[PDB]
Amino acid sequence: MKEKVVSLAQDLIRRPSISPNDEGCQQIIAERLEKLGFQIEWMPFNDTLNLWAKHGTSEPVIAFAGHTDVVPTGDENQWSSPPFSAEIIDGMLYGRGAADMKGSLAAMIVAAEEYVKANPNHKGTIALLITSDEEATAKDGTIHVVETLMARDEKITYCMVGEPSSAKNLGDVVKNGRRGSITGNLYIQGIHLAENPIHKAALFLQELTTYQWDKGNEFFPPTSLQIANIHAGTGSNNVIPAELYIQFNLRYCTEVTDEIIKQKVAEMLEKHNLKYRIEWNLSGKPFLTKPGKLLDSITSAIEETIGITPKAETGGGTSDGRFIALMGAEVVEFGPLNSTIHKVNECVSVEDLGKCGEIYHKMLVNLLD
Amino acid sequence: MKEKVVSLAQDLIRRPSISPNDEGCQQIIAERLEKLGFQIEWMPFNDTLNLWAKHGTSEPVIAFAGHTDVVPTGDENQWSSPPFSAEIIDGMLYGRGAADMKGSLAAMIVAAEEYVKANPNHKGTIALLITSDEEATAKDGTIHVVETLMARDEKITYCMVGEPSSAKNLGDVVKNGRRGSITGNLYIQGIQPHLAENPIHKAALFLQELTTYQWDKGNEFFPPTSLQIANIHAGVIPAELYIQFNLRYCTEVTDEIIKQKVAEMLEKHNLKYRIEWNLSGKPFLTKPGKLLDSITSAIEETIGITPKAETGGGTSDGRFIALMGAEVVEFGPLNSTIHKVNECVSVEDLGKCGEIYHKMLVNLLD
Ligand SMILES: [Zn+2]
Ligand SMILES: [Zn+2]
Repeated sequence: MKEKVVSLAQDLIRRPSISPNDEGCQQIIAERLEKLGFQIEWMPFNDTLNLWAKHGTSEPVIAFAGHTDVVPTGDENQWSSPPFSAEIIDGMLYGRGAADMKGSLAAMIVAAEEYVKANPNHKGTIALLITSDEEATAKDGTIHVVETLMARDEKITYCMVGEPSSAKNLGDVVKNGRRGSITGNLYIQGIHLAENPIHKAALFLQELTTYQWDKGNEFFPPTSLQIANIHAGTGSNNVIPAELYIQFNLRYCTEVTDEIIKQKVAEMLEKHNLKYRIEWNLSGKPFLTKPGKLLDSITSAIEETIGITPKAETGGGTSDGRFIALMGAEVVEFGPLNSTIHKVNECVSVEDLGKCGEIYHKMLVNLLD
Repeated sequence: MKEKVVSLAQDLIRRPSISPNDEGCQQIIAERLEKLGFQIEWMPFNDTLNLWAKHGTSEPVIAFAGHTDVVPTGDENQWSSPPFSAEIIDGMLYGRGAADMKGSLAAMIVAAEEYVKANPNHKGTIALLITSDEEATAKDGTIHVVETLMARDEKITYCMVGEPSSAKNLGDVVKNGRRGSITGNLYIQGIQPHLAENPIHKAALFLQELTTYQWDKGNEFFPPTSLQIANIHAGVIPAELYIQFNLRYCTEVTDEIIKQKVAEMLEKHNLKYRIEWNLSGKPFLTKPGKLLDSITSAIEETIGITPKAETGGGTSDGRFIALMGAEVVEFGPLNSTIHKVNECVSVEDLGKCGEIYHKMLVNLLD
């Protein structure tokens, strides 16, 4: 599997897919999958390309998720190997996206291809969910795919996000949780003395910024809140404003839900007698994948392939996992060393990419058979 | 009086002096006053023209103040007589600024002139302070004149502001006080488990207090000091919270008390901040005495009624002129039709205003 993985990784690295421009990465991938009888669906939105490709006719649905976009290179003259050459030196594959995450994307694709080729009538559904914008504004990427699937009640049961998870040695870390994000765009209307609506708003703001959402848990720090924006008045003096806008964001853990958060904020506003409107913008749900089928399939795949037991951690780097978690899928993340991601001279071990393909493949085996 | 006043009114109304555009109004006025021996001093600033005309040298310095600027007319369609014609229909003079306040400005100028003519060696100083921007920003208008004056230690003893004060009948109301005005521009700095010491939280406590604190509950002559928030804006950056607020304050507090109390509230929450205060006016209250008598008696003499002295209602540069420490009163025509289509004023009332302002001068100086 090494050479297949490496060859696909180089192919992708050679395509300079700075977000959100895919530069034909997904076209190469769809061409190899379609050839093997995967059903291909394109889900573009604005300037972002998204691919949803699947093989199978039943549950469980196992999605491999990743992105073809890469961050900018910076000064290409400060690279020892040109960033889109995909040079291999001393078993190290150099290039922007080598680690984050074209090498592990290639490994997930090759693993999926080999499993399907070997088992044309396999149980469940093996899917790839590939976006061209994880790294930038990312409003039109995985979130678009997930809203499309949800709109038509299509399910994903399990998801492996192939973001580079490993800290010091291949296999040493699997990510098994991420925080959610929700933004409140609050508009307080209508703005004797204690009845002033700016006073009632300030009463609200004081309760909001000292309310204890949770203490967190063993796996997450406590839910945090940011007041991102306060705006009343158009800039004219001696004119009382009609509206007071407050934008706040929570990065939240599994101790609370979007519904608890919405309800607490509604209660607080009612308690302080405020009239208002609010537009809520949910940017993903937290997840925490506990011991079970999904965590065990990837843990055992790593143990049996390279003889290391991963530690399960939450957070660190970024991923689209919280978007996928919006659908109720159970999510984990695994892939190669992340120390060089987003830096000059990004690289990845070619041997590790071969082992990653074996690992992804064995996870499919463990999760279906 | 009447003809003289209504002829000058008409002249002024026919210039469409939307603020800060004087449209030659003050040139007219300066011309006339020049002829009778008034020293003319122009004090333009930016796009605003201001006139400072004095006759005489010594105290008491008595100033008639008002403005040549006028608010916009709307579609000249809806006006039964053209806005800047100044036609007299059925004893009513129609025109934008007929009531606010070219009519009474005309009256004040005529009285000043007639008094100087008749008393060329009079004691004291008769002045006129006129701006082409009272109705808009007005940081370029009367305050600039006053600033200039204070700077040279020039003073005004008494001031009559010709804003239209009468409610139902000419002469029924004189304004003898206004509240002061001060704006604070506040920037709270460093706003970005142990949640209560977060700056945003502390800033919220401060905002709670600022928006409900009771500065005073007025007194016999004023309503209470009010605070209004004008702007609140915030949103790794030099993250500050900007709060702009205004106080309209009575004699129960001063600018220094306001400043000192806001500072205490901030310091109580250990807030890092900077603040710039802009004091535009002080309150004034002219109690019974020489000034208030002179205008009270002037109205009684001319009309046979006695005005009620009131504080507030409409607007004026009075609070701005109170900064000099001048005693200030305001009197003028019926206000009901100001800032509206078909603005007009009684030509009979205009003539009477002239007599009124003229008697007030006589009363004050003799
Ligand atoms: Zn990535
Ligand atoms: Zn006026």
